[PDB]
Amino acid sequence: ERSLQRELQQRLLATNHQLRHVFIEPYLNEMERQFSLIYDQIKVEDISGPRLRNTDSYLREWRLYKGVMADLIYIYVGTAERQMLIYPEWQADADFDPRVRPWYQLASQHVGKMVWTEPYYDYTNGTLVIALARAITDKEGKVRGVFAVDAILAPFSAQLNRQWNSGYQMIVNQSGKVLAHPDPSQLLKPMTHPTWLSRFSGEDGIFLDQASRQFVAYSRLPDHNWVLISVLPASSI
Amino acid sequence: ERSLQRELQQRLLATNHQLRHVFIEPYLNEMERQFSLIYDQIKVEDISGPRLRNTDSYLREWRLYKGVMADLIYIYVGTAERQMLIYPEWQADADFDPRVRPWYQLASQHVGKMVWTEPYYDYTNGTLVIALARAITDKEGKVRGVFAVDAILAPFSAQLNRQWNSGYQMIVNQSGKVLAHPDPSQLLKPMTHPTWLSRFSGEDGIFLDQASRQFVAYSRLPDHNWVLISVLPASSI
Ligand code: PRO
Ligand code: PRO
Repeated sequence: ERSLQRELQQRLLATNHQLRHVFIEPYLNEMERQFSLIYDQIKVEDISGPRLRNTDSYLREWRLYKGVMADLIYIYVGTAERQMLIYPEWQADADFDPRVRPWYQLASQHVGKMVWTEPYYDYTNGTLVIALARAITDKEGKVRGVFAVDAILAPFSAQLNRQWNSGYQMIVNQSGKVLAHPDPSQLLKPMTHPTWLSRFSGEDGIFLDQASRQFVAYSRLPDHNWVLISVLPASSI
Repeated sequence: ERSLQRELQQRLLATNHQLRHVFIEPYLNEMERQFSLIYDQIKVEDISGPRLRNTDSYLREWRLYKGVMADLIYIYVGTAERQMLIYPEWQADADFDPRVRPWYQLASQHVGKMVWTEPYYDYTNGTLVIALARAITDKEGKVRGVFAVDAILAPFSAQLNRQWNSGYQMIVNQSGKVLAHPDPSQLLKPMTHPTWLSRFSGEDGIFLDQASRQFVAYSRLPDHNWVLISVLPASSI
């Protein structure tokens, strides 16, 4: 009868918790651990000076890291000396100032930790991206530079949604922008049902969107201000 | 001249360290963290008794986990009451005793920690596999059961070797059996050049196999008794 929608919501919610707990959180945690391992290989002295030293070394490293972190688009460091080192090849103007860019700014105002930006447009070719960034420092809080990676979580998104026919799984940020989704063309754009943000009450839950006839389970991520959404259209086997 | 082989070995060694440090160790660490998250969801009471309770729940969980841990073949628990719960579907004899199997035995003699077996043959269909296992306990060291996963690291192996044309990357265990390799048919079998085990001096190094004209870099893994081998045939661009 209608108890079908009972077991169905509790299952959709259980799958959302399990996916969050054993896939999403371990995936992000490793990516951020790998980020910190790359970051710790960076010596301030190589980048607090007018010219960059030992760059051939970091670009050799970064090419290798990108080769196994499939969500990454660029790995780079901008410096307070307006230097910019980047793999792969990226060109910018001479009016380009790294220090004014959102990854540089967010990282500077949270020294000692990494931080994820809102989606923003690449300075040169305009592409939507998201950055994870951390400030490089030297002494009494002198920010000599900022290390960051541009990412588009399409590989992550595909693995999240691999086993999911019928439903789909998405992740949204604090403002409803799509961090992960089965369709690459929706990434980093606003979510399709913005009213859902006001239904994400508490750390998790389930509800039914009578407007789009979709069951919606949601779980909040602990260390990031994001929400995992499991969606099951009332079109169901 | 011959200084080509100089920069070449130091580069092959540098790539081996970087791959070990930023890919292999974070990959294994997440897999073992995900293992422990699955393991901690297991309540002794469900499995220290003649019959298993709430099995529909664990098989619902395990199907989901397998769906995102691509190296896994089976997820299971055997009990000291000779019960066996397993996803996906696995049949055995009535002469099957989990307690005598290598994952059960290794896990029982290292309670409180996880452990990787040597490669061994599936009881029923004979297939070569490797297991990660941990004992489930209750009080003064009563081993009520053992939780374990069968794995074949082909997905891991493909990601390790994705970016590598020219050379290849492999991982061997304490006894030279192949844990990871570009060719799936070599997995879990003895390495092709067993003499290399005696050249893996110390925590890392490089040497040249004059017999197979291959440069060989090696790095030992910290928390596992294994070796990462980067091989570059003297056939080179
Ligand atoms: O647009 C930016 O600010 C960053 C810099 C490197 C690539 N994208
Ligand atoms: O052969 C064994 O012992 C294990 C048990 C489950 C599947 N393979």
